Amino acid sequence: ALQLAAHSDARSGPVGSNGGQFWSFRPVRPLNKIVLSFSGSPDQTLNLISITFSSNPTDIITVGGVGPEPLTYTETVNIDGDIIEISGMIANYKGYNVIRSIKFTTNKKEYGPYGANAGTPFNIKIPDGNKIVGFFGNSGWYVDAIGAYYTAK
Amino acid sequence: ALQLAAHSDARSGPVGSNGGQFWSFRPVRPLNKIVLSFSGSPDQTLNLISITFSSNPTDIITVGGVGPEPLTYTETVNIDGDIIEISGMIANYKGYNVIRSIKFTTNKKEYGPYGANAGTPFNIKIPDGNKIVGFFGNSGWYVDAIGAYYTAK
Amino acid sequence: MALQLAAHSDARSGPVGSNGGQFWSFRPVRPLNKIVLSFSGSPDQTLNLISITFSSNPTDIITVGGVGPEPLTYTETVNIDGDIIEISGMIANYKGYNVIRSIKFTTNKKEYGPYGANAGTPFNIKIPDGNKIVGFFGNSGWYVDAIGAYYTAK
Amino acid sequence: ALQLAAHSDARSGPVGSNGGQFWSFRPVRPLNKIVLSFSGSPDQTLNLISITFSSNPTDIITVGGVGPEPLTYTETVNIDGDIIEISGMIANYKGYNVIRSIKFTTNKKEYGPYGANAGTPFNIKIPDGNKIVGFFGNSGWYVDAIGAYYTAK
Repeated sequence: ALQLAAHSDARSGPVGSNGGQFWSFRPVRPLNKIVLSFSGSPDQTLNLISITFSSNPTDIITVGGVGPEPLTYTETVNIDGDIIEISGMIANYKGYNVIRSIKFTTNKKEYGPYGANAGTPFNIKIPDGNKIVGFFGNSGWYVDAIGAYYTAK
Repeated sequence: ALQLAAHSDARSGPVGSNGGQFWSFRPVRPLNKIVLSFSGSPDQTLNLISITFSSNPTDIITVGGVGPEPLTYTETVNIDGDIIEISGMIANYKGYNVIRSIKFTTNKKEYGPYGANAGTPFNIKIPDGNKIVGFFGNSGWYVDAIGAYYTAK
Repeated sequence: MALQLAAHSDARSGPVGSNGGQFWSFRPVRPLNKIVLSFSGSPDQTLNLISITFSSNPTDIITVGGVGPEPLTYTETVNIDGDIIEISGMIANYKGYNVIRSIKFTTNKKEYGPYGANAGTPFNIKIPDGNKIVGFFGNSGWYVDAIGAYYTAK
Repeated sequence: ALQLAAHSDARSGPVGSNGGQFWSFRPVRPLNKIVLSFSGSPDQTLNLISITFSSNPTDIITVGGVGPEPLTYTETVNIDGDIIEISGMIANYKGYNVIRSIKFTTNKKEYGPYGANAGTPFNIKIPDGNKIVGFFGNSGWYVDAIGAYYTAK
């Protein structure tokens, strides 16, 4: 049978730092929901612990949060349209450089920033006419690194 | 700590044919369940239409199965230990070369092959001492191509 | 502290073929303009693809396959004009291994090949419309076991 | 007709910043010669503009240096061993964040850092028992980002 070469989407990143596990999530249908969980609080500071990406109840991934630290705040966001860019801050949290804040931008609106403001900035940008269709990265107790899969609209 | 570059696991594959969408699923925790959905019937010929990979608990992906055709049979595979090899057959279906049967092999037990085991064979093997920790590929109405992410135990 | 502006990696198509001892990858900054195919055996009979040499002016070059003792007896020099859009060929058994045996390169206008032993299992590397192939990767040892391409929009 | 899945090596990185062109160089034999091309002068400021990686014999690639700025100094690094880590500094040059200095480290020797050793540090390390067998990144007039391919020794 003819081996008709199968394709893999281009990538941007990862940014952030090395973690114990590589992770990757590129669903067939567009991402429409993101759930972010933190420890701490606004009064002090929100420590990003995990992020959950979903396309529906049958397509979900959770990165970070494998540690014992109790979560104190979670927020569920509905993503309208295609993500086109993300940015955020990276900084040390209990001995590890991790993603500390994140902001998503689609062709419809902005979401965030969610997390702590301080540290080194990062941002994922793609060429004109493209959309982000998945994410990948490294994680452990926290979200250490993140990058995106993108393709032409 | 140090600003260490993040890593991406090695890949094996993909095998099969190009498809409309690229898909990827590499969860932090070990893949422990796989649900294969087909059309047709066991006493006749099973037609793989979609596959669902999951990791305990809230990590799941469903690839293929975007078309109309109703599901008439499903095979639930509960994985024990680390998958180290997968194999199966590729053959034409309603005008498309797609994965038609698949088998998963761990360190001590085998699961399958499930589906219509006839056509062009394939198998994903990895270096010894490694384990498969995720899968990626192409899909549309069906599962067009498949490959694996692996890393050392 | 410097902004971490995520760097990109081109999309891929493939690889097709079979697993091999070494992974190889060659994606030069400039266009891929010359490809040299090296074979063993006499061409008035049957040529066995042993290695491929990809290059890009002025001096970017890579040679994959050909690590073994088989001598090269014939070479084919393909001077690519334009952007490569697709490649194809055949995979067959050679001395116990499933390897790339023939290969054809296709740009927008003309096409080069196929060269080698055009017999066995066909493969085809096609990219989306408006894109071009800008590099190759694969597995190889004594022979060229597998190959794939990197592509990006024109 | 057996489709025995072909593999692709694990990756570390890339680090730095997005660039106009993606580049990749992973030769069959190990790397043994690296040429760093700079602008300016050793006594003043050394500006890394391009890098030439080489694996004897004939396997060579040059990334960065596509710009008009003339080279005025080069550092030839002959490595006789397996590279296990690289590191360096990133900092601005003509309005762009680029790789400014770089150091290569094998199982038993260090080479560098060569270039303007100032700015934001980067470290690409790999799991123990592995070796870097290739490099990839983005570049234009300069070397914007770099990452490595690695595999078990």
